[PDB]
Amino acid sequence: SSLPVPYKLPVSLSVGSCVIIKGTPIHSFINGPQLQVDFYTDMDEDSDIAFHFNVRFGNHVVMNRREFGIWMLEETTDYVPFEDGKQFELCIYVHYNEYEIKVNGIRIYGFVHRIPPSFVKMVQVSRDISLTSVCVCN
Amino acid sequence: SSLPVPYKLPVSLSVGSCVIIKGTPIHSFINGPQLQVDFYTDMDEDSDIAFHFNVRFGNHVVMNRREFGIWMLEETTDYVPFEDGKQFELCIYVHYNEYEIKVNGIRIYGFVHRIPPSFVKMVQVSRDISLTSVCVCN
Ligand SMILES: OC[C@H]1O[C@@H](O[C@H]2[C@H](O)[C@@H](O)[C@H](O)O[C@@H]2CO)[C@H](O)[C@@H](O)[C@H]1O
Ligand SMILES: OC[C@H]1O[C@@H](O[C@H]2[C@H](O)[C@@H](O)[C@H](O)O[C@@H]2CO)[C@H](O)[C@@H](O)[C@H]1O
Repeated sequence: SSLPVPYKLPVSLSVGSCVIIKGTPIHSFINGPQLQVDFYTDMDEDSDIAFHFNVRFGNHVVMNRREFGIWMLEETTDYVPFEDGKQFELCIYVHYNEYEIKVNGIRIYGFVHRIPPSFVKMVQVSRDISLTSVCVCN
Repeated sequence: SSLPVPYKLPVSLSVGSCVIIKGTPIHSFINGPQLQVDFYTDMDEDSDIAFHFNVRFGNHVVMNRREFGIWMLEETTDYVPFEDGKQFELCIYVHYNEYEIKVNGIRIYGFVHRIPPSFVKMVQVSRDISLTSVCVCN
């Protein structure tokens, strides 16, 4: 891996920001690897989470937020167009109303803001991947 | 312009970070356009500057830092491989000892750190350009 995992990146996000994560699962899909991305409101990992994204590769995605320390109503999709063994590109685009999530150029979900994305101060990329690059673009 | 100018971007920089700025001068070179990039230590524009970069297109580049509110010893180079009228790509790579400055893929300078780049909290892109994108990569 080019970057350490878990990777904690201090960020400032605004409408129009894009978070681009490139990496490779470290296990084949029959071994149940996961990839997790958390949009934290502080560097402290017990702070609130505006957007939590966990992919069980070959299975499904779970998304949520944590508000006042409490996990809210979980959202899911079974659309996980990742390829076994290959590098992926995960793009999270900050729109005025939602985070748009794209996997290898394919839009899979739009997670609507329940707090403004300007409250996000750290992005954590974790679990069973090797990281090639993380970019934040405007 | 896709982004407002002056563009003030809150950033966190570490060794291995790359700041990629894409834009176009808004005047032809005979009209003396400039492009300026400041690596500020705070959002306040009177805070100290770890790295100041000002290109007089078709002319030369001036670089400096501002410490305790005082401009230090100015550095210059006449290597300014920008093209009149065209989009440029300006890459600033944070190495352990220096910022490496590339213009359209060409390394033109290495400005050595006099404070650690982790002290940079805002990047300001200013003067006579239209901005297409600013990316911070690791
Ligand atoms: O919702 C994401 C969030 O939930 C926790 O796991 C849930 C689990 O998804 C649910 O099926 C079960 O009923 O309650 C669990 C709460 O412990 C995770 O622990 C957390 O990491 C998040 O992934
Ligand atoms: O060194 C960059 C810094 O200097 C100021 O301009 C200098 C100028 O470059 C120098 O030739 C003259 O002798 O002193 C000036 C100080 O006022 C700029 O004002 C500042 O914006 C920076 O560009």
